[PDB]
Amino acid sequence: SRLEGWLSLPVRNNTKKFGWVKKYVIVSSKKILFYDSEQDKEQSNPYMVLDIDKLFHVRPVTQTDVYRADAKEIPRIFQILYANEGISSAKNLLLLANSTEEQQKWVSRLVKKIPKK
Repeated sequence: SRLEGWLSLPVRNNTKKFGWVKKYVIVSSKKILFYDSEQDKEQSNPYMVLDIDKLFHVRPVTQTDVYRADAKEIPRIFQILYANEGISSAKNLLLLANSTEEQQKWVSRLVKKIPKK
């Protein structure tokens, strides 16, 4: 197996605000997969997929990343930058970890898998 589990992503529960939602994220060898449930995974229905090699840099977030969030959640949330169109446009992905340790593993593992570390 490899880096996999449930990470929280900013979801619009109201309309403009963005809370969290545990989605099944699984970083495959030199690849990143995103799912919403096991039923979708077994059916080969990847909600999202990113290229590890495309990643520019993976590092933890800070209080500046979110305001409504919690100072305790900040250290449990990491950000992953990846090229979407070119370079400067490269977007990022915010993922919250139920435990700080998870953020250290997810980031360290997913980043370690990156070729341009």
